[PDB]
Amino acid sequence: GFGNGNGFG
Amino acid sequence: GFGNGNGFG
Amino acid sequence: GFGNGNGFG
Amino acid sequence: GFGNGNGFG
Amino acid sequence: GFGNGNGFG
Amino acid sequence: GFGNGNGFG
Amino acid sequence: GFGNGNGFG
Amino acid sequence: GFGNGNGFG
Amino acid sequence: GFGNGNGFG
Amino acid sequence: GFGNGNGFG
Amino acid sequence: GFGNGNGFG
Amino acid sequence: GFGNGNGFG
Amino acid sequence: GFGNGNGFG
Amino acid sequence: GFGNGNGFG
Amino acid sequence: GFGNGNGFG
Amino acid sequence: GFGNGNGFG
Amino acid sequence: GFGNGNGFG
Amino acid sequence: GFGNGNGFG
Amino acid sequence: GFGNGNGFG
Amino acid sequence: GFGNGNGFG
Amino acid sequence: GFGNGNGFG
Amino acid sequence: GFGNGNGFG
Repeated sequence: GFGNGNGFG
Repeated sequence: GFGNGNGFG
Repeated sequence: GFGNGNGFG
Repeated sequence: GFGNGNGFG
Repeated sequence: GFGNGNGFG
Repeated sequence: GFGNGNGFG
Repeated sequence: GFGNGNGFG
Repeated sequence: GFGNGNGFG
Repeated sequence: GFGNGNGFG
Repeated sequence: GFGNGNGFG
Repeated sequence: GFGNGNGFG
Repeated sequence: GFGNGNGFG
Repeated sequence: GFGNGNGFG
Repeated sequence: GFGNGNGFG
Repeated sequence: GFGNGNGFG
Repeated sequence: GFGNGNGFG
Repeated sequence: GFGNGNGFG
Repeated sequence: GFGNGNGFG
Repeated sequence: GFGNGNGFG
Repeated sequence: GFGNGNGFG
Repeated sequence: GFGNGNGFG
Repeated sequence: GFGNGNGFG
């Protein structure tokens, strides 16, 4: 899955 | 100063 | 910080 | 049934 | 996206 | 003043 | 990465 | 008479 | 079915 | 932006 | 859908 | 200042 | 949509 | 534009 | 049957 | 300092 | 797993 | 002075 | 951050 | 007599 | 675990 | 933290 903070670009 | 949502672990 | 499958048990 | 830690990937 | 003060034109 | 968009970073 | 008809055993 | 988990798109 | 990229335009 | 079809991961 | 830098002259 | 349509970012 | 003749079993 | 007949999948 | 007191982080 | 699992002797 | 003091960048 | 990375020792 | 007195201009 | 960058150390 | 009088400053 | 009194000026 994905971690705490997510920004894609 | 940083980008979109960041992973401060 | 940890991956998908994690079973301390 | 299963084991202790089953991360469905 | 865009960060601190901005200048293309 | 500076030129356009001179962000002190 | 799922597709249809995945009923976990 | 179906198996564990299957679904027809 | 389709997966997540579903913009035909 | 980029595409109308936008599905990540 | 028109991309970013279009500008019909 | 330059083309009829200008699209920034 | 589907092919006219279809036996699911 | 779009052609005469089209059958997304 | 284990350490006096443990931690996993 | 100490963090987390410090079951003391 | 961090020291008593951290100001995160 | 000091950046906020200050808990001591 | 920076030193307490700041002047870039 | 100086600019405004005056921290006094 | 440190001394009698400290100058935290 | 700067010894005796300084007539800053």
